[PDB]
Amino acid sequence: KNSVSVDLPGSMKVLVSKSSNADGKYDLIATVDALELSGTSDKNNGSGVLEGVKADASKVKLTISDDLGQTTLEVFKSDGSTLVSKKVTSKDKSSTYELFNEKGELSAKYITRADKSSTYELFNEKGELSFKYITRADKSSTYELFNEKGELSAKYITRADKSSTYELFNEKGELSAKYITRADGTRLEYTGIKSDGSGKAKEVLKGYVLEGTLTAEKTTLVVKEGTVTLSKNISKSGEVSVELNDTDSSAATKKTAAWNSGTSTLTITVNSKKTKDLVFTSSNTITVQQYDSNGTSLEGSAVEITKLDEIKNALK
Amino acid sequence: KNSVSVDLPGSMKVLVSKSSNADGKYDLIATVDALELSGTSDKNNGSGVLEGVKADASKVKLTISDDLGQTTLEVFKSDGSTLVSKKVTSKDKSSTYELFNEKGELSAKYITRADKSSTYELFNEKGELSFKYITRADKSSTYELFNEKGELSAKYITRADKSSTYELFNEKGELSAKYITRADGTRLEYTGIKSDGSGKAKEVLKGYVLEGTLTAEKTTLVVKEGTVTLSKNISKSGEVSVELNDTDSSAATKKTAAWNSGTSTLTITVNSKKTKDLVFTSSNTITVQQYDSNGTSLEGSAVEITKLDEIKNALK
Repeated sequence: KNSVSVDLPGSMKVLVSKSSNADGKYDLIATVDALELSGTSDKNNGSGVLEGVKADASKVKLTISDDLGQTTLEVFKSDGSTLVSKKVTSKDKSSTYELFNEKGELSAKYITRADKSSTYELFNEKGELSFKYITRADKSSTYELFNEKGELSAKYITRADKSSTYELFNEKGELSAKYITRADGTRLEYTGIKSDGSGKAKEVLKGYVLEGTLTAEKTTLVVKEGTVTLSKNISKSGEVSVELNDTDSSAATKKTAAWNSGTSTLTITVNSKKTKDLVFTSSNTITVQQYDSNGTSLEGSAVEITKLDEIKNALK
Repeated sequence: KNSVSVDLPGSMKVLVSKSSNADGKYDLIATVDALELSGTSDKNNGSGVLEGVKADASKVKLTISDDLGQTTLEVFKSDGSTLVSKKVTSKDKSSTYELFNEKGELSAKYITRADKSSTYELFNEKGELSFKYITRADKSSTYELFNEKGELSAKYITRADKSSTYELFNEKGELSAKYITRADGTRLEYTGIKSDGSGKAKEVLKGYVLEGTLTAEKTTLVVKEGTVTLSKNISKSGEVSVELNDTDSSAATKKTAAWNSGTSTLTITVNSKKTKDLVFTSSNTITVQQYDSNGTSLEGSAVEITKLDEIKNALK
């Protein structure tokens, strides 16, 4: 009887007999699940086919490749044809796992790649994808809900940075709404999104919200006070730029502004003097600081804005 | 320009003038998104109705009850009657939030209670529930997926201790499969579940698996060695108990056993001597420890079983 043993992909062990049988082949034994499997092989390395029959007549089949590079574990009904499950594991620790219904067709499928990223897919009665979960190397997680046409109904994404994205889709599976919650709890909300990617935009900050529009390229959020319009643009990416336009025609009172991307600061000028800096911080806040009477140096300290009225006051 | 701030349920604030008007009424100002609402009231306490119209002609209405006990915030389309959103909040910290699609019909409903027990519901075009998310006070999360017709097809529960339950339901709404993953990664798997609650059971432990049956009253997992049958029962209510029968008729060799539910221990006897204790531990492991030749005291130390063959050896 007793000889040596061999580790296999998927945390299984096979015992391989010393000495050959009547065909010059080696006996193989492995206990997998609650079942002792047995087989014979050409080789003495632990590769080959082992089989067993469970108490309920299910047929089990473990196939170990010649180089020990992979294992396939199949469970069939009495038939020996219709699958119950199928697990293919690589020496990577990478693996596929398929679960079948009593028709012998795919109910669910789990994949994990070498880099630790994985998919779970749940199929329905119609052999159609109902839900899907995807994990990537960047430690993001995606949850996808499908309608009875296999189009997206909803999608939820969580990221490493602690932010999330929740997407809702219309009857045709086109994106209709998108809600982005930043790590800090501030939000960008897009609604009424059309087939060209245009829509309504809202940014939810601490103490106030900005509203505006979405287009293919950018998000433009707008604050208006009298003749002055302030626009905060947020890139197709995630980049902030800011501009100001004043329809005031009098050179004594007309506001203009310069944007400095490097410092995230809009500097307002009136009548050839700088009047204030608006800083758009990495904390998703806005600060305001006034210049001195020469429009030369900054005066006092920057003040954090806490409501929309204060932005408007700064634009007067 | 001479008001007081009044804090309102749903984390809002309202400004009230303490000076009357051409009706004996007071002025109300509040900001919701980037919209200034206004209204007037009999009362000077911050209660009443505030309204506003957005740039896109959306109608906004804030209703504050007389005792400041409840706020209702409604957003309507330009027609002033089809709902875009509706948020009802009580001072009890409880809230309901309803979101409607471009259509004007209920898309999503979010209910929060005082303890943070909250329910999120997502509806399809047919007015039917597609998905539900329920969090409780105990830190547990439930995810419910519904079919076309809007009845449960899959349910995923996560508890505080990192354990989970995953349930799959058939076309008829009946539970067909159920997978319990314990905090420590051991699993109970129930498959082919019939209309009477009976089915196939598998317990997946560290290093081995046990199989058996599910009936309405219990799960019975069995290991057989020679004439000996060991049965691990897991009751409807989750209580583990253990039994052994030996068909051997000789007093010299027949195993009998006693189960002590207080110590989670099966003591085996042969020929009037205790031979070993099998402990079924809180970590979902089995240990084995032999008695001395008197059957009086345990010898050595308890040994953790790691493979099915070791259970069978203990039964020899």
